[PDB]
Amino acid sequence: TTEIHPSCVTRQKVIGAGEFGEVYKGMLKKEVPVAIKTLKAGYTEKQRVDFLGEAGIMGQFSHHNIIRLEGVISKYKPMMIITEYMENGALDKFLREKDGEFSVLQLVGMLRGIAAGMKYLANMNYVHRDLAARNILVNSNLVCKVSDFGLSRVLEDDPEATYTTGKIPIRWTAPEAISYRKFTSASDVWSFGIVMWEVMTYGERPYWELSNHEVMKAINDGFRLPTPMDCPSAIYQLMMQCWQQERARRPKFADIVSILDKLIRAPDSLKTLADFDPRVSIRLP
Ligand SMILES: Cc1cccc(Cl)c1NC(=O)c1cnc(Nc2cccc(C(=O)N[C@H]3CC[C@](C)(O)CC3)c2)s1
Repeated sequence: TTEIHPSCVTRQKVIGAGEFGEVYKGMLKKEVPVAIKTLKAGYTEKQRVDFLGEAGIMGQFSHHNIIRLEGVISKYKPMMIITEYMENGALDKFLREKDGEFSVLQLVGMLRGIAAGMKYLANMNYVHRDLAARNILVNSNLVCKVSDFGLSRVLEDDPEATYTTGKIPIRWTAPEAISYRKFTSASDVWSFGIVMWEVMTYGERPYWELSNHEVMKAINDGFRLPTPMDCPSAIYQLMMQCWQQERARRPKFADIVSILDKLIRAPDSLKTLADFDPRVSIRLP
């Protein structure tokens, strides 16, 4: 990891705030825009290990679809992690604020980028455990990059992760991870299928208002999320295969990247849409 001197870093605007630090947009020393995450004085040993451990993991990766680490401030206080700045923020909020503004080809290209990042992580023997649109960041080229790395800090810090009867984001998590804490790249594939559904719906909340227990019951009884509106048949087929109960039947990320790359390269393949089941009937004479 590159150790950066505090005098090179200018915090300009709070992007996010937590109990033990904040995330800032800033500039790094031509000066370059960066994101800056701080850890405030009084942090515990576990907080320090978790905080610097995220930078340690990120520093092991070099991929277009994985957030890039610029460096850390660890010699001075407060400590800081400095990354590239993703101008459009978190993917879930981004899509909700840009409803209907993109082509199907653009949406599928977002998914291919996410899948390539996840293929890299899985091959590097890194299991994400919290893959969801809220943990994807988007830059001004519309490139989607996987973020939120670490060990126990990932699910502990996510408000969507709730204590079950483990602390897990139920609607995004594979059955074996909910049931007996088996997190693997194949449970990340389940999550990727949910991310596919998030992207094609412009950020709808998975399973809408069903409670967590209701979601688990529905999944166990064989129900799956219905097709989004205006969704290519191939894309719905792919997300359905990500949601196979039997872990070993799910595609690997290599398969997902391959299929998405072929669909993008033959873009007419995306014009065949899966049927959408309406909830409203509008009848006019
Ligand atoms: C991923 C990562 C790990 C460790 C340390 C750092 Cl510094 C980072 N980097 C980042 O968090 C970020 C990189 N680029 C970012 N861009 C960005 C820009 C604008 C908004 C957001 C964003 O998610 N902001 C808010 C969106 C507003 C809300 C919902 O009130 C809270 C979260 C993120 S955040």
